[PDB]
Amino acid sequence: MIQRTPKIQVYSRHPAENGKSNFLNCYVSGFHPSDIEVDLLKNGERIEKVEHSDLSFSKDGSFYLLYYTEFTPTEKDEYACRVNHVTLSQPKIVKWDRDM
Repeated sequence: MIQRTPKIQVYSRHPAENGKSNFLNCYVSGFHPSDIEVDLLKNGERIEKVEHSDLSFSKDGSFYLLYYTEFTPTEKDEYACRVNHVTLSQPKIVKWDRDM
């Protein structure tokens, strides 16, 4: 058996073909086993509508998840990515740096 805790990166992107749209991204990478729970949060609350959830694996069996959806941030609102995995004794909350 092997277990590997995920790396978590939270950031925003605009698609080059539709610059006016902004996306909140949580990239959860290099994890094993594949069982996982991933949520985007707005002001501490789970975002129910996340339109894109792209999973893949590498040659050694590690998993990669890109979880993202369109959003319109404002200064007042805080966003985060919350991950639960067997390697974590408590849920991991990674806050979105509004400059990222």
